[PDB]
Amino acid sequence: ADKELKFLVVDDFSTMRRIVRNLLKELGFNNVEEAEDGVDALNKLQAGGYGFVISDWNMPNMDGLELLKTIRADGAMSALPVLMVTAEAKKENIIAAAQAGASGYVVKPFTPATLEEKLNKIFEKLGM
Amino acid sequence: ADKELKFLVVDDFSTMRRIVRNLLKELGFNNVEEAEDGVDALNKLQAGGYGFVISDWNMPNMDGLELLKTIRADGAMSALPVLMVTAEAKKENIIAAAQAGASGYVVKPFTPATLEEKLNKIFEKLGM
Ligand code: BEF
Ligand code: BEF
Ligand code: BEF
Ligand code: BEF
Ligand SMILES: [Mn+2]
Ligand SMILES: [Mn+2]
Ligand SMILES: [Mn+2]
Ligand SMILES: [Mn+2]
Ligand SMILES: [Mn+2]
Ligand SMILES: [Mn+2]
Repeated sequence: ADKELKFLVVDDFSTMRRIVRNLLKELGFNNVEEAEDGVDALNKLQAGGYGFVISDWNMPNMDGLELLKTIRADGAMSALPVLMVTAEAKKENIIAAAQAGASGYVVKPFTPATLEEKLNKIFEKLGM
Repeated sequence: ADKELKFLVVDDFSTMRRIVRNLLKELGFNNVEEAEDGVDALNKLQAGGYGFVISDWNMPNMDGLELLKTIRADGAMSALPVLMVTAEAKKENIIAAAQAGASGYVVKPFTPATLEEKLNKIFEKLGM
């Protein structure tokens, strides 16, 4: 994918955002911003420019499933890639996320290799 | 749901197809056919008339994940309900099926109540 692709990294814990930002850097993507919840994330997205969202699920103010659904229903950003990265691993919840339009799903804790594979699967599926 | 709804039950072992067939009858669905692999299944699905697929994962010729992907990518049956019923219980398998478009996912062994619950969950989601 284009290395200038602008990522939004969403999680309510700095440590988790830090992990994903560093990994993205390793993969050659330095155009990365952070958000600490779904509202913060929507505020940044509507400022424009973003080409990929990586999001946690359990967060205050607006959780990640709501964020995903909000993105998917919004005609301005309905096709924005959204990769869920979350400790949530219950079968019904994994299905709920896919059905809400998740581009991919990663369970914490995850390895660098897993994140890289998940991103590339999405890049390819979407021809990026 | 409509008791005439036609089901296709896909598994490479007769015993499991037999379990599902009998459960569906108990629930009032007698319009039920069987297939022994993904290819057998697609042959029947393309004969037309099916309203619901219940499918195993591990099968020769074409496995259930390939079967699901094929169904979902096909213009003529892309929204066909597909309930996975499989011994594959790893989260990475569940994710792969969910992301591929599974309507639901039940892990073997399963009780009659679980199958009924998950079928009804799919009926409600699709307004059937
Ligand atoms: F972490 Be961001 F700046 F809200
Ligand atoms: F808080 Be997340 F869902 F891991
Ligand atoms: F088992 Be089926 F009839 F192919
Ligand atoms: F063989 Be199946 F996936 F249970
Ligand atoms: Mn913190
Ligand atoms: Mn969280
Ligand atoms: Mn479930
Ligand atoms: Mn047999
Ligand atoms: Mn038909
Ligand atoms: Mn099998």
